[PDB]
Amino acid sequence: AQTVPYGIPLIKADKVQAQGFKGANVKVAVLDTGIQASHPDLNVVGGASFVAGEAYNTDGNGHGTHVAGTVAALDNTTGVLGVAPSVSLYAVKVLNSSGSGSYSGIVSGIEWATTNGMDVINMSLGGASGSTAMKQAVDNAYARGVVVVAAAGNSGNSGSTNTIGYPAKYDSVIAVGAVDSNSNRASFSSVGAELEVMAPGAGVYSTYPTNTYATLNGTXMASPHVAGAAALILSKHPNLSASQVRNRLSSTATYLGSSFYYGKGLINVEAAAQ
Ligand code: NA
Ligand code: NA
Repeated sequence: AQTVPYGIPLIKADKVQAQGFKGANVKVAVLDTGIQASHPDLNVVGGASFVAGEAYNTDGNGHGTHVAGTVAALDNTTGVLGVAPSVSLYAVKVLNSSGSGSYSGIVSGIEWATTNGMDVINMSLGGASGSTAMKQAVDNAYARGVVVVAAAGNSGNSGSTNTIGYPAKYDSVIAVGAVDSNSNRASFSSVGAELEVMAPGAGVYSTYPTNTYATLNGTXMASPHVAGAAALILSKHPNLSASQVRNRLSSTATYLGSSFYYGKGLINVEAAAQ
């Protein structure tokens, strides 16, 4: 009765989970539209909301619940299966139900996660511009040992135009692009010198508000695969620093083409967690 989304075997997360590593006791904060904590296939440990009028454990949009399920949907006999099903999941609401948020709200979410000892921060969000405060927040989180992952953007490519959004563009953040079930680059995936790795992003089935499951497209779907991957590497090698985990993901990636379009390639967690 439990469906395994194609992205799990494509990045070889199933090979690592089989070895017995599932992200147990790794703290992952999902900075998004919140998470439907009551969903039967998700276990939210805690969180915070920096959005006015909405608690952190409700998701009036669906995006956050979907992103969270890709990272951590519970390994059981129902729903879907996450990349790191045993992770301690934290919902940090920085985007409202319409899917938008302020720089200050996001920055607060990053500081909260840094302050509260998160091991991995997933940001399936981005803007055309950044800000000094946002740059300072991600650099600090990274310098403090947190693996920071963000969706590269859904602006495709305009010739040689760099379309990578913020915060993925900052060098302390891993910019994740998207591929489909055939390992081909999705048309919407942003391109640029900053693109770092690729992960499943087209046709991703995951948990969705009001106890159900849905399919969405976006680099937003790709990002959690990498945040989940970092969690598996950390559960297997708890001694690694944020830099080492990051370097393992990019160095062992499967080459797919030019770095402007694919970065270093598709992540291979089995190889990265060696
Ligand atoms: Na499940
Ligand atoms: Na980056």
